[PDB]
Amino acid sequence: GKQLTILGSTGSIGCSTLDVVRHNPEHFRVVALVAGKNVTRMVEQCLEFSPRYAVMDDEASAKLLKTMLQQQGSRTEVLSGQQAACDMAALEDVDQVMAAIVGAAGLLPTLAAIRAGKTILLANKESLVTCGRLFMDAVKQSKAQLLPVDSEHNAIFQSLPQPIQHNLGYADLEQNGVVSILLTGSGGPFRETPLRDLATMTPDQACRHPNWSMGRKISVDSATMMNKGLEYIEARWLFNASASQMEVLIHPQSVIHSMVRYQDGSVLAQLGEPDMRTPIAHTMAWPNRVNSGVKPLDFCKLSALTFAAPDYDRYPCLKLAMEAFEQGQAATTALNAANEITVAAFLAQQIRFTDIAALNLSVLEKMDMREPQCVDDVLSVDANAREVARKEVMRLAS
Amino acid sequence: GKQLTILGSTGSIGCSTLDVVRHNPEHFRVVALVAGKNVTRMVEQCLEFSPRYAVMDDEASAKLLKTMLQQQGSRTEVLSGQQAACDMAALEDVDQVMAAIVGAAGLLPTLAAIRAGKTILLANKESLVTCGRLFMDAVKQSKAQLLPVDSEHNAIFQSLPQPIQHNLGYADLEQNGVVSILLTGSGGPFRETPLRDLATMTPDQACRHPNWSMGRKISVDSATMMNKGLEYIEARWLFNASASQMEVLIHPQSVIHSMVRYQDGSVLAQLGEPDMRTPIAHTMAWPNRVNSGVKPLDFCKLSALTFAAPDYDRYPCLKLAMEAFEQGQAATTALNAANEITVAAFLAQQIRFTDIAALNLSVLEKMDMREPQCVDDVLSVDANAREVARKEVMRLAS
Ligand SMILES: O=P(O)(O)C(Nc1nccc2ccccc12)P(=O)(O)O
Ligand SMILES: O=P(O)(O)C(Nc1nccc2ccccc12)P(=O)(O)O
Repeated sequence: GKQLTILGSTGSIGCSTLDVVRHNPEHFRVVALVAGKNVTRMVEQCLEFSPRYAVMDDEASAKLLKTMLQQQGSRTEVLSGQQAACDMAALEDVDQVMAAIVGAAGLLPTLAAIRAGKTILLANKESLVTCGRLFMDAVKQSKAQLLPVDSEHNAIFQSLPQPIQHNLGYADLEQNGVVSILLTGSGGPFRETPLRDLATMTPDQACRHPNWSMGRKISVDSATMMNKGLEYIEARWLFNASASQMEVLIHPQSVIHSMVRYQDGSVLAQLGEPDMRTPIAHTMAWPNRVNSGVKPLDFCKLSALTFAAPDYDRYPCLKLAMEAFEQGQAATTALNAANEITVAAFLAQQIRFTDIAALNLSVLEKMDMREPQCVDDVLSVDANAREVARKEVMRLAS
Repeated sequence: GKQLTILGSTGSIGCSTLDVVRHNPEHFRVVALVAGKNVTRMVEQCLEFSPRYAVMDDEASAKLLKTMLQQQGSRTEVLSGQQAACDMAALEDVDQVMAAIVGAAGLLPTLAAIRAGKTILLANKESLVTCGRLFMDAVKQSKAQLLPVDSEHNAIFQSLPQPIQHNLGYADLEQNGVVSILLTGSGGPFRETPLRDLATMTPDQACRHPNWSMGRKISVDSATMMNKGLEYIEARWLFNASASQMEVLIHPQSVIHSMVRYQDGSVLAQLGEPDMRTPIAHTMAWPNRVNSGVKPLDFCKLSALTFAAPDYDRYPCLKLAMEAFEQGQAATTALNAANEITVAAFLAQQIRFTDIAALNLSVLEKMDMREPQCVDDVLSVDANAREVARKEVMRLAS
């Protein structure tokens, strides 16, 4: 049985992760759960998985949770605050750490797990976007095994040779017969929309994800392909890949999750249903496999699979992300920050769908900052990009 | 780097193999080339790769080769006969033996390489189709390493976890998280043809292989799907798969070469150009990669990829193969034998296209002998199934 702490257990990934342990109680044991303010869900989780510790990121939620657990008879030790989260992510006992706390708050805890040499199930994919360097450096200096939970990166992981799977992040791609990494995306809902109409697209239209359903912010990112841009940035750090070793390909059906091209012409791909339990279960069980609860993909009920090259005039955000990577970590975290503001602004109906890319570009032009040397520096860049982003939204909205 | 013997060097696979060698001088050294009667090519190959030995089918063909090699200044030593052919596959200083001699011949030579514990580049279907059990028991005894060269089997191997690859046939699919092997095939030229018309199809119509060109006998095998049936038989032996661990899908475009599904929902696949140098280069460099000279496939220049389940009314040969497996090596050897006679008879316009499956089934029901104990036994079953089959064809010509 492997012991693990789930960073961000009340969220979607967290629940999908707990579902997987539910399918394999003999294989996994939850030692600790860490969450934010969703006390009700945290209570059910503690009552069902009996963790040694339950941590909230707030004293008000911790006491509120502590009262309910005691009322229910649970003796799970309650804690509060980011420091506690970091302690859970470094417990001598635990083997794996499901890093699913999104945003800045996930940085330090995830870093703690890495330093503690734990096996990290990286769901907090945005932490490579901002601390790619720091994180990969720390990963190598501790030999902590990184296992990407993101569907695209996981697909690539599974399609990569074993020597790279181990030593992930500092292994030599070319030396292992790998030509390039093929990152796939659906192209969003506006794949075939006339460029002329992109400026008038509405939040509800942009939120109609082509295949499966998901959050509004991440849906918009899928429509601008910024998600693919952020994933591009992450992949470069994660698989130690150069610009010429990366390819982006639109694949509307999203049956293939991503691929890897090899020296001899071979292309290895991972395919499957749109259910996060699959990549999650893959990482939790690696190098082996376990039942995930996901139905077997039925090839006889699929839409014909197609592919196409990404048109940059249609996806300026995708080009913007690629260009930013070559500029530095300051640029990528700034791009991420800005996109956070502009998308929320678009959803709030303050700016046009097309204003997302332009404003995003605009913020990077104004930044002009030095590459961070630590997390605290990253937070600094992030914060400055958000205010600049907010000024432009207000400047454009007024 | 690697010393190798090439069984059937003058054929298609053999040449593709030398091209990979020509592409990687520093990695492979040709120790021995074995062929039939094509002295012309054996000369150029011997001149270009300076093997130590070369053997031809008969003394005449060899006598002539020896003269030209001497006259051309070549130092290679000439031999002839099956025993010399087998001796080359067992040379102490040989690492890999590309087993590309097809049919009843090449059986003993590939068994020779297995018995010598070498790494076998299996590009000979006859082996597993007629001696599946004898051979897998043999490779298990000598610890020989089988690397499948055939496109479908190679794709499956590439999509299988490392523990299975290093222990082919001997490994356990379920313990390693594999739920099943997905064998793909184009479905042939008659994939869409009305069932009633199959009886009138001509050799020429049967020989229009859907995606790329190939032999007439093989094109026909693709039209009847006997092609996939034989591969189905091999796959079960090669990867130790049960009936329920096998799936046969029709994939018209042949971009996906085959796949394997895992317990967590993941499906790994191998894609590429229809060039044999890819799978050959793969087995030669395994566990690493080498240049094959094959153009990387362009995902933007493909036709929509589709799938469909094979209808046994349309492809009775497929089902026949599946049934023969349950009956043992005598049944599979008999099916293979009968099929060579009926296909050839079809090509000669002696029987109808639909007479192929009909007569294959029929000779199978007339066959007695069951479960051979050695190669000579299968050879005997082969010889008898051919005679029964020839009479079938001759009786039908009345
Ligand atoms: O895991 P990712 O990469 O964040 C996500 N990709 C996803 N790919 C396949 C299936 C999914 C099912 C549910 C949620 C996300 C999914 P996206 O690229 O943001 O759409
Ligand atoms: O290697 P296999 O698997 O025997 C063969 N598949 C093949 N796939 C791609 C290209 C080929 C070029 C020449 C001959 C056979 C080829 P088939 O399935 O018998 O058609």
